[PDB]
Amino acid sequence: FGSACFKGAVADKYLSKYGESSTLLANGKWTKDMAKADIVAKAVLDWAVENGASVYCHWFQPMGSSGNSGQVHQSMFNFAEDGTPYYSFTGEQLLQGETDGSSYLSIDPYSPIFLREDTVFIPAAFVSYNGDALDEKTPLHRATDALDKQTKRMLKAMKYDVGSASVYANIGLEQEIFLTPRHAFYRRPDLQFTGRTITGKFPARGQEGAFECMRQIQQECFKMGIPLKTRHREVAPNQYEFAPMFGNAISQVDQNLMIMQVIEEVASEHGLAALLQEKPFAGVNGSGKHNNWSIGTSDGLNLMNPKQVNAKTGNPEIFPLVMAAMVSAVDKHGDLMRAAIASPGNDFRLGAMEAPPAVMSTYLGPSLTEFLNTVKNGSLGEYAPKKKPLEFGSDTLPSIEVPAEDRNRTSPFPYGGNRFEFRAAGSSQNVSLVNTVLNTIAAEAFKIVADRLEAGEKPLAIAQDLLKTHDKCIFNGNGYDPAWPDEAVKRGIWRIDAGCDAINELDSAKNVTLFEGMGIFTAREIQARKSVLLGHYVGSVEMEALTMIDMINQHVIPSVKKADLGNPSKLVDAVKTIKGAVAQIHGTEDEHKAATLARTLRLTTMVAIREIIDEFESRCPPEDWTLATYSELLFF
Amino acid sequence: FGSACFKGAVADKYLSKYGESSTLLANGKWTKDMAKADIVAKAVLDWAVENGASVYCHWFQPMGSSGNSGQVHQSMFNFAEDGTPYYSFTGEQLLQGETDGSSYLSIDPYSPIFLREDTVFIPAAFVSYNGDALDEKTPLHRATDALDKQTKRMLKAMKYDVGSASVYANIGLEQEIFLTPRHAFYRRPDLQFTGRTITGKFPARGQEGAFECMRQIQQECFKMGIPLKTRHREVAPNQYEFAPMFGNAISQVDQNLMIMQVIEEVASEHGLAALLQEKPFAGVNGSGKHNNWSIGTSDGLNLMNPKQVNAKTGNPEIFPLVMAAMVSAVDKHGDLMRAAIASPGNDFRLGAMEAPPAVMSTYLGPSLTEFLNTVKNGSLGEYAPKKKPLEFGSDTLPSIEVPAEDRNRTSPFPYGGNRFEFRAAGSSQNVSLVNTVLNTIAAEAFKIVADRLEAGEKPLAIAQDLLKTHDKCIFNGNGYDPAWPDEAVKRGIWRIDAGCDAINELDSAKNVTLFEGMGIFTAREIQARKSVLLGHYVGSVEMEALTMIDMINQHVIPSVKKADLGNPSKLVDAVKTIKGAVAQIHGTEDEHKAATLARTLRLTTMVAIREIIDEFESRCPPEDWTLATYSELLFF
Amino acid sequence: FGSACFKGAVADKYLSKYGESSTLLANGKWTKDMAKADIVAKAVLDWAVENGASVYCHWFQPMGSSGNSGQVHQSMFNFAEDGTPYYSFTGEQLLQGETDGSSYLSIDPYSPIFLREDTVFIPAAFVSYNGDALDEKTPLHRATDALDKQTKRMLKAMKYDVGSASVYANIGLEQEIFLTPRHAFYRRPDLQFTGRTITGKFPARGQEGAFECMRQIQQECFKMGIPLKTRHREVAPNQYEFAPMFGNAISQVDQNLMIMQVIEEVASEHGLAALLQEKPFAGVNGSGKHNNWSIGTSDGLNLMNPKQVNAKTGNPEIFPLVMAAMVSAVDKHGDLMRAAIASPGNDFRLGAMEAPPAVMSTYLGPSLTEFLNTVKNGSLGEYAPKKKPLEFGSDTLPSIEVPAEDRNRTSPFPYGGNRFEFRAAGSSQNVSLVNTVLNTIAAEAFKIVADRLEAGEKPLAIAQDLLKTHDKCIFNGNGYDPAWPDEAVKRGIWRIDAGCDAINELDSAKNVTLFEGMGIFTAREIQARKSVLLGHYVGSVEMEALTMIDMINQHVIPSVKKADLGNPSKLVDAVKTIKGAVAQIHGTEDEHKAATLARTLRLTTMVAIREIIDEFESRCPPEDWTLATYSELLFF
Repeated sequence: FGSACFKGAVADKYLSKYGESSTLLANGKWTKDMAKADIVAKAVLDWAVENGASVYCHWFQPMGSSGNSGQVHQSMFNFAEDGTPYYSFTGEQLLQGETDGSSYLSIDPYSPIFLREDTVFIPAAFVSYNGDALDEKTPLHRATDALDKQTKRMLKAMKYDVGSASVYANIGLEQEIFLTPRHAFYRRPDLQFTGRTITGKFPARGQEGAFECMRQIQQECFKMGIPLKTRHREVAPNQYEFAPMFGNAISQVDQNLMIMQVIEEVASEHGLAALLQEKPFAGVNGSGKHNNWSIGTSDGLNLMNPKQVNAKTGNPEIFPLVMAAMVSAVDKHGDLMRAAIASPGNDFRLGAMEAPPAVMSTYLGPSLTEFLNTVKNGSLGEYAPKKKPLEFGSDTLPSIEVPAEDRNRTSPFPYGGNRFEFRAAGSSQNVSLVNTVLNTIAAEAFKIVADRLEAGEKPLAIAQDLLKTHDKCIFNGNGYDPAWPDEAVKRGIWRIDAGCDAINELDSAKNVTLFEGMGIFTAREIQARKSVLLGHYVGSVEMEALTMIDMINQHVIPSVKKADLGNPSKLVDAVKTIKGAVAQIHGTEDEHKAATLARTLRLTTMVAIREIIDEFESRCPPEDWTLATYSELLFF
Repeated sequence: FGSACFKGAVADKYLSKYGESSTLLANGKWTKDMAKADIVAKAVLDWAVENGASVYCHWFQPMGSSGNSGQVHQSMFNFAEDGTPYYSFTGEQLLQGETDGSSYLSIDPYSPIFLREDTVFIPAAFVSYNGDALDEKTPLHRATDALDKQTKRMLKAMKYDVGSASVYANIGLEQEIFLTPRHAFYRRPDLQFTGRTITGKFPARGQEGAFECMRQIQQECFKMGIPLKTRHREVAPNQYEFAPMFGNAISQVDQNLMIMQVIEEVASEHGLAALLQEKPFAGVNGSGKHNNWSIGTSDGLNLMNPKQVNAKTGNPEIFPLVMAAMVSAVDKHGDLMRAAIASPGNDFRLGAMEAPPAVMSTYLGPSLTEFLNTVKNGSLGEYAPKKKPLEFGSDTLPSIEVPAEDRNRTSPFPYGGNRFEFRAAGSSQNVSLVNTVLNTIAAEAFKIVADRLEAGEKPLAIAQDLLKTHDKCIFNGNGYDPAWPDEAVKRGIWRIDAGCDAINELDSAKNVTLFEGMGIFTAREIQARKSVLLGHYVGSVEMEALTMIDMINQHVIPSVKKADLGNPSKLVDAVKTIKGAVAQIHGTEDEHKAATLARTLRLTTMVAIREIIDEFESRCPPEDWTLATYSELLFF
Repeated sequence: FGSACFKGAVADKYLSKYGESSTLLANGKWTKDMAKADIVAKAVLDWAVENGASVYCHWFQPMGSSGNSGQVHQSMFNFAEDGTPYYSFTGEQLLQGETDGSSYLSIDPYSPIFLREDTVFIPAAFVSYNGDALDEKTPLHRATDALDKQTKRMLKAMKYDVGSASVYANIGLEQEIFLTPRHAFYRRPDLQFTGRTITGKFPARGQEGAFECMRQIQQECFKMGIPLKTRHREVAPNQYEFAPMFGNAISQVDQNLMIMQVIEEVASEHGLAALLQEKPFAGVNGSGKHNNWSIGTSDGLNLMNPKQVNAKTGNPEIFPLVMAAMVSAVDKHGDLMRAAIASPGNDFRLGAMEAPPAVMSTYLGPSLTEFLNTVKNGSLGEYAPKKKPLEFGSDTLPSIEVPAEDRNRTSPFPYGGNRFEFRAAGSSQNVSLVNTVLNTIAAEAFKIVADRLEAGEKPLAIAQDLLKTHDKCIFNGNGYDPAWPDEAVKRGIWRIDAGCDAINELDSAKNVTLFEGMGIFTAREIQARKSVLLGHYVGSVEMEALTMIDMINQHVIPSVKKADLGNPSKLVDAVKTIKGAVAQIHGTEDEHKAATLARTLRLTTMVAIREIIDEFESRCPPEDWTLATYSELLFF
């Protein structure tokens, strides 16, 4: 409906009062202007006051804030000498904010100013006083700008003009959320403090208003201006996927963050809880958040649509080259993608059956694979996944046409026909970093191909050179095969089984040269980003450890003693071990070393402790088990 | 009413807006057409939008999905550049779906597109990318098509033309459901995870809104477009039978599946739970799902009605031959019928008092039996069950006329006067496989008789030959006699006491030659079907075993310790035994071997453990018995 | 709205009935007049009677009453000989009250007569029969009068006339409140009796209608006419900050007190509890109450705005001189400021990460620091914090302008651009004392500079002399550095780590000479004030100790015995130790000695006992821990 999103027709409704329109809001040049800034400030002031809002808060995502997004509130109504609440909202209040960098928010014109409860949320980019990007919005803006400029350069170098069209990253975010009875949520300290179950015995081994909740979500998103296309269940119990369609990544990351938020408070309203962690329950499918990422222009041109590219430009060579470019990007910076997804929860999703393993190998599909191979051999045609017939052996049943591309779900970066469905991204972790890294690697590849074009090299020769350089990362087989990681390592594809090592790869020489090359970060900027990510991971692991300490000391040991399930001295020794592990975590200074110790702890010591707790729970009566068991959380 | 079923008059209401009618929807040829496909897509879009629906999901039944039916949701309203939810639903969205075959859904035009909540459910057939039938809808379609073509061939070979009339399987599905207090359902993990009580002491040994619930069922089915004829109680406590009348098996299997579903969520709404398992409670009558199966043409001709056949065709010879053919089918493939019913729960229903034993012997009734015997002797007349008088010895009490056929309830395949009431089919198991096997065996016999007719053989001689070949399977006596199985074995009738062996009989040489002969399956197709069925059975037994482990360790052992009912070391030994049995189950590779071990475990070791649990429960106070006992589940 | 505040337009509404207006109420001269007193008495009588009020209570803040404000109720309706409730409210009832000084309230014309429930609260000043100021309102009035007269004198001595304009202290009071479930509040005796948790294990170590509640606060302040500008969450869980804008300190202290009250009852009726203590929870951010203090005239001139001062006066020298004045004040009486904030709860906030440490060092900001240094060197210009550009490296993100002043949050007395955001003030403690000390030190500095001006000394020379005398207290670096306190001590800046010693510094020779010099207190007055403050602190510590005794004897020891967490003899010894400590507290006569013993007890022995209790709680099951743990209070 747009009633709670100052964009498009709703924005124009009040911009026309001052002779303006949503066209001014779309480009974002109004922030540079002075009079337009005050005009839109007055317009949003009205929009809020008859929407039932009185406070405007600048909105931002702090570095490594997976939950999830901070804000600073300010009253937009003042009191004069008479002492009356008269509404007054100027452009300076709209654009500039206040928030400490810590060991002056500025608005994001490309994100829609939206509204919740009685407060208008104004998305903004967060930096330090020095000027360092201390958020995720500014890196994404820099990455998108570099992507746009490099794409324009490479298109112009091959005799194609986009005019004033703006290139960006069109992304859909298939956000998956677990829903749990809030009564059970309050009985699980780990979910309260970490968001994912650090322990709990799954029933039957493990080798397998609720409707009101997402209908309220849908009606909210309607009134919220959010085109939430499809919400539907998933394989895991009470796991619901919301899949808004593609849009500018700058706006879409904020859309995803605010969707996560509104889902959290709606579940709280419905007597439920929205578990956003990547793997909130061990033994079930991980709550992945696929990022359908693609290159999209303002006028709707998509670089993953060869037919659309041929129609709009007339040069068939665009689609293969850029593909190899992205292929090269993966083969150049797959670790960075593994770095992007490296989040506390996501380390429990990589390598499982639901999510692809830690091998960052792209999947172009079979037919596209031999098309690119033929291009590499010196034979460029036109990729066209012609649909083959499919009959069911029954005349009553219709004969359908299905794409020859036998689609794959085992790849971290598969090409889903018309876009890259990067499925490695995690639900809790905001995809902002993922889009930054994807945009910067695409920009690097486009810059390389554009430089080669400007040197006079034929686009063909660039295609063969890049393909023979980076065809190793292309994979089409079953990625879930246990014999795949070592084969990929032999091929040379990026594969980091460790999230700690993945993050530590961020400050590598190649990655740093990339970041200053595209202007995404400085050495200090990338070092601070890596430090923040490592600290976030180690702190999340430490809080999981402390919550486990609290559970054994508070729940598991008392339950064992009450039910007389044997000597709990093993659990006491486990508490000693975990406390010592936290001691070494806090006693080491190297951030990567601390993260490595934390990850080893999480994947080995607390895993064994969790197995011990599950063994003790299986023999524990339901009344004695104070902690809410997986049956109550999942099956309700 | 049809308000939630896009069929008949309701479908015509919106097809007339585009100049069409329900006649287009009936035949199913609209899917082949393009313009008609888009027209019906727009019509169903409108139907849903004022029905209060916004999402369309393709609907299918996976291989061996007894619960029960998967679906994929997609939004039928899109957003343009302005960003408004405008409804747009095309034919391609209507026909094609997305779902992984796994180690491209297509609509079922012969199944009515219906609607639940705010989502329109579109029944569809599920295959693999290769083309293999990975569902139950496609095999049933193939079986029905083979049945129709063979019936047309054999009718034409004896000088009878059906014109454009379509032959199919008219089936009624007497679906029986147990209703339990959902409060007690939550206290029985076996019902939560397996649907049937793996343990629990029945009171008194065993040798013997609720009305709001099925009135809501009835009003739903009215608004849902399902002609649910009769719902009524049964012998067992809270066991309700719903008996929709006969219809095309293609539609009726989906009807039964969605009836199972809607009953489940209605019982959940009413604070109850709908146990659909075959034998949810040991010691009471099993919840069977009789399949009233018959051969029916489009114009209403029924092959089990000799009088109707004589009236419509004028040749009395049709009814005996086909009957003999059907008899031959049983005598040729009774094991396959035993294979069809072979489901996890159904192994607790065969051989009991409520359901017929594991001897797949047909029952034609006495008078029809000697009629067919006389035909076999070379004397064909006209079968006519004349109704004999029945007086009660009182002039006040009316004298009635009752058929001379003393009907039988002890047979798995009795001829209920005008149809085959195959009572061996189970409630939880979808009858789709049962209809596939019945249709394919009927088609095989029909092809045999048609080939004999085309060779010039008189239909008489075929009748005597087939009757003298396959009269052994005919049985009229009491099937519940303990001396019946060995007598049937001596006769040569098919009898598989083991569901595992019944399923393993699917890939037999005769059965495989049948399946490619009628085109129902390929060798790979039938092998995959048998593999899936065996895996489903062994997995259900494995989860019953794991639930037993959790019950003993979590409920039975703590209750014994609390109430001081003696040493529970026997229960610990039982846990060790059942865990070891699961270990051998997971340690063997032969699927039939795994299924045989699982069945032996379930019928012997788990039964002994259940007897031990019942002994411990009889001496356990109700407050100490955490598990809800049969008294609470049945008598409420 | 002002409906519950007899001020401004609402007051004029009924003053016009007698030919008066809110101008009469503003100056406060009406109390001196007789007829005007009766007129306003009748006006407020009406205002109350149709607001639904029948009782008027004189309102005052007793010495050291942090909660919070006493009142005396009296009926304003009488009964004549007929016996009818006729409303009669005279000026004598309005002005004079009754309340014992103890070992004759008079109205505060500069505070708005306001209304709550069915009682009109009339703010008033509380003294003794002798005439000694036994409240905080009268000291604040004296301090403001001295500030105004000295400011007028020093402005006139440098050729600037303010006419009839009145100078005062414009303050904002960022009051922070913790919100706790009242169910948990009733389970924490320490919160009931002391307002802050004396014990309780914080989850995860510690190294990190609710919306209806503050919306009701906001609508109350509207209908009450309190311009509560911004209410918003804070870093700590359920910590809400309310930040009314600047106003006359005399009125604003009453505003803060009544806001505290109304928040308390609103939380109470919301099923919650408003913890106003400075550090209600150890391990989280302290609930500070920042006092944004500045010098403001009646006509709106602010002494902290150099541009406004230059515009209104034309003499740039005003802003630097006065600044040095306040700087001198701090360097002269920082201990007094440390004395002002010295409250029972506030001793748990100084030295932590959230609040600045015990070093009372002002922060003028870097650029202002070198501006004042250059002035001290003999070079006076015009301070102007030019805003430097700030770009995010992205053309999409706007380029903003941010002041060159890198703002600091680690200082107790930072100059927040246009005011002094004295953050050391505590939430529970009323800022009345803080404003008294700030006003009197400002008045002393202004009197000194005015005397030097009247002696003929150039304002410049006074600037250099004062700056070279008192530049040591100026600090711009990180105040949270552990190496800062000793550096400040070597510099000579005031630093009192002990609240007891801070209060004992009140009766120092310099402080006493200040207090009679500005007329704020006499020797008896200041001695009584120090005695009351020390007694308040020691009594709060004593009741915390007694509550601790009750917690161990009533909760901790029984919980340990029930859960069998080892020998509780350590807790018995702790009870003996704390009882003995209270014994020495009650056995000593020197008030400062008693306060020092109390502070030592609270910071060492009670802290160790709290650590022991937290250790026992970590191993105690939640059901055994009768006391509500931090998880329940904070996360709800």
